[PDB]
Amino acid sequence: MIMVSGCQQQKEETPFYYGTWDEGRAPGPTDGVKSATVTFTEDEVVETEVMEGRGEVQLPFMAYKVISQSTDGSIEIQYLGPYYPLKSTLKRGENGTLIWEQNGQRKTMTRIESKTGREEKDEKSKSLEHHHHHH
Repeated sequence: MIMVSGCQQQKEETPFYYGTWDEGRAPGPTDGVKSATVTFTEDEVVETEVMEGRGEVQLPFMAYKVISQSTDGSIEIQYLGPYYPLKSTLKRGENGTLIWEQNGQRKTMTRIESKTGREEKDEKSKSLEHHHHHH
């Protein structure tokens, strides 16, 4: 018998960075939210942190521009807003993850399974905050 080979290529776009990623590490102080998820939108990035008693809370969306890009390898982007001059690096990871590098820190993000062919709208919440989950 034989194993039927086949690979082809997708003409439909598949951006490896697009989606929702889990930053579900260990929590911190009052401003150290239990978990976080990052949502990548069209030209804006939306951060979400899951707060005890509040649930998922979406932060003010940050605009980004693509400086350099690959079809599937690494991506170089720069933010817009109060934190615009600091660019970030993105790379593909193992299993199906995204490697987010910022400030010299290397973060491995896992992709959550959602929007699998279903409209999922963002939420808008204005929070007066200075929360900083950090190492």
